[PDB]
Amino acid sequence: VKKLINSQISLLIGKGLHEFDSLRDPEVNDFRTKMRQFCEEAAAHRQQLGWVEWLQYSFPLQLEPNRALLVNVKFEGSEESFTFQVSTKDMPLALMACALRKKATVFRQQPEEYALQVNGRHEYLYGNYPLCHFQYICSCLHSGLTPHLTMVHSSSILAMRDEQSNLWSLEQPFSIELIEGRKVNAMKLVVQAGLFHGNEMLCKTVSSSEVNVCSEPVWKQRLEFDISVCDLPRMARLCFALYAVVCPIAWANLMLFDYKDQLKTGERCLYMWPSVLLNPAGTVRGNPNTESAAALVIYLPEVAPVYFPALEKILELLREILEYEHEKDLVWKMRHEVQEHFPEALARLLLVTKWNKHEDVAQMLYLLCSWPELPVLSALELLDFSFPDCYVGSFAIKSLRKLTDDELFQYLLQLVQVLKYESYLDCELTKFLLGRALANRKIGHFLFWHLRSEMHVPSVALRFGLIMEAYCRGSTHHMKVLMKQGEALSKLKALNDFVKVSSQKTTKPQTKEMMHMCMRQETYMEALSHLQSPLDPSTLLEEVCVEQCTFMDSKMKPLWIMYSSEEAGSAGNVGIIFKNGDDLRQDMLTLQMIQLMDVLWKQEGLDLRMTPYGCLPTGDRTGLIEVVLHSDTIANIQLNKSNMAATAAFNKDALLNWLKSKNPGEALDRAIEEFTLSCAGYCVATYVLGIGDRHSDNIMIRESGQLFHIDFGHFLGNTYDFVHVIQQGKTNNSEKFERFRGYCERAYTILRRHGLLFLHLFALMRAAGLPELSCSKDIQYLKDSLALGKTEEEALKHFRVKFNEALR
Ligand SMILES: N#Cc1c(N)nc(N)nc1N[C@H](c1nc2c(F)ccc(Cl)c2c(=O)n1-c1cccnc1)C1CC1
Repeated sequence: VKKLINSQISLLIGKGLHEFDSLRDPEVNDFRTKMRQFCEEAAAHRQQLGWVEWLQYSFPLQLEPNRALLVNVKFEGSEESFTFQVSTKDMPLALMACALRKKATVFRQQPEEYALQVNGRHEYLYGNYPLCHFQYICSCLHSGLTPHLTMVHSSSILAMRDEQSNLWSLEQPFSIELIEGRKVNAMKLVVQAGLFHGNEMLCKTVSSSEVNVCSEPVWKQRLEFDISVCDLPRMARLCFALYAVVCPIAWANLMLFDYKDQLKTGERCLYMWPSVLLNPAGTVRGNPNTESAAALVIYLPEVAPVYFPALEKILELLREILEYEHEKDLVWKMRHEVQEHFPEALARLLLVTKWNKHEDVAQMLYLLCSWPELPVLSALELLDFSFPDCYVGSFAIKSLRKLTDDELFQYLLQLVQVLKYESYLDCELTKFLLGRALANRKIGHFLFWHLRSEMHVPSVALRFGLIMEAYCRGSTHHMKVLMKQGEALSKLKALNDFVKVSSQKTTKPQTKEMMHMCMRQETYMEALSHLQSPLDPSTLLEEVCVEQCTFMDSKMKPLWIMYSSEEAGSAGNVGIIFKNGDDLRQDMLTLQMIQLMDVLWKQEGLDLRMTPYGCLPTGDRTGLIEVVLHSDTIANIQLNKSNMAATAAFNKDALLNWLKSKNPGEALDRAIEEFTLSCAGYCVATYVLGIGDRHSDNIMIRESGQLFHIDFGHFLGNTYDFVHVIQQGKTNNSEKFERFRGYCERAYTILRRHGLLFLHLFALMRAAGLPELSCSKDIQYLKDSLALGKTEEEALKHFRVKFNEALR
């Protein structure tokens, strides 16, 4: 009956749905019911979409941020093809018109009823864009390859759609009773408790009295906080810290209001988390491992049945140079003038608001409702934990509904990490991400994997697991599509684990050939084959080419899997790298910013030929990396293999000879250009992000000439082989070196004008717990490298010195 789906979901998300049931939590069950109908209604909307509107859902256009061109078009039934000549100028419609003209004038006698599919890929060319704005065409024009498209009728598209369906009174001081506990340590135990409105204290913390090490201690000590109960904001969370003293032990937080605005009472057991001193950013749900978690019971006094006031009761109630408390007063001040004439300074007004005073809040929340929507940029800042308030969040999400699916896609990683700053399961952000994920399958694809990859993490396991379940209710088909991806990753791990065992007992060629025998098994063939790339859902992974597969002799023995597509031709020759043992989250992040840099640069006419390859964690220290084909490490090139076309008299020539071998005579001129531009781009990206530990074996170069970085283990601060290529070999070519210096400088200014975009995004990534990005000013390096507390003309003066430092 309907049980297969629930089992499929359980397997997919990696946790039984019976486990959600076993909680007997009304919040959990109200989420699973509210979001289910939400996701089900979204699925109903989908099946009504026009066949073009449905293409947008399943196959979102992948675009770029006079010139003739060779196309190859074939139809569905017959494998017969036609080769036209169109311009990069032309729309897809004019091409489809040509497709019909040649078809009719050979079969013997309407473009609007068709869509061009990219052969052997989950991509479609449509809309009123010139062909060169499509990234498949732009790719073909960069490799000299010929686009191979396919005329698909609207009738068979509709067949796909159908195939893929289914009280201000309480003035007393706030108090709690610290009863007993159960711990482990050598001394004296003590309980520090603090009230927080996010990253700020509502009042000063209070500690318990010292109670000794052995036990199972007890206090029964009533803790009174310097704040009244009618002044606790809606997002008041009480944060307990426990440590030994003559040594940290455990911490735990919780909201002083339940998920229905009711004031918390009376007794609650707090299963604490290990520590490292208070941690308000931490989760407000207990350590799931009750079997071994240090516990802390407390008592919240009754005070009557008190809810938090509804919104309709909150109804009640020079500067400029600032853009100190006397200053803070001079930005609390004319509250109304900010809204009236400085709407985009809301964030600075929201943190001068006295959140420990219900009136200063109600007056702030009054302005917020009449507040005009802000740009996407300002909204990304309001999402941070330093704006924890209930209504500030909704205002931020309200100002992100104008996000384009390509904008949302660029930021989706950060929006997902913010989910950890939440206090309740049902939020505006979750409802927003699910809504967008269900309207764009590409968003939904990466929403799923970003959540699935962290299901091994106890603190987010419940939330992320529930979000995915909800999403699955909204797409029965993608779940099955994602199941196939999971099943492939499952065998990739088993294969990798075997390769780890085998290479310890024997050598590479024996393990490689026995690796191949493992892959040749039916269960492995019918699992690694015919799936959408988790790295890129539009990229299809059809036939696994076992003979071409292998592994690296690193310590983690990462796998090298190649594919081929009996349709896509050369576009179907693609590979993926399976890695198990390392954390690939920071690598994905760096590649997300380099991609952004590439977009920002491209959105001003600067194409530095960057290679932002795919990187996706899929599980615990498990992820995938897109193979950049036709490339090689500088190490292997400068190694200077004997009697090979890079045979050089000097080490300085090993690279330029390698290019000359791959780029004959006149084709070289463009290879030097690809190199110079890609070099400049990654020099800047390296500098801005502070990517360290660079050397000949983590820098790679494409046969096109494009150089690109790999292996991003450390960032944010934690040679005349390029100059020789850039200068064409000539010892003195200032004109060709100054143009490189030119590329770098302009590439740096463009990022500075968008420095706040990178800033806010990294501030949201603090929620990831990346070792290299966790301190509340690890982001300092980024502000320095970008010189953001400063203007352009002289930032390109400071940028100069370091360029001259790196030059010598
Ligand atoms: N990251 C990355 C990345 C990437 N996206 N695309 C390519 N093409 N290579 C990349 N990394 C290279 C690389 N990585 C591998 C891997 F990870 C797993 C399995 C294998 Cl069997 C290899 C492999 O053979 N190489 C390699 C070495 C020497 C020459 N050419 C390739 C650099 C590390 C040696």
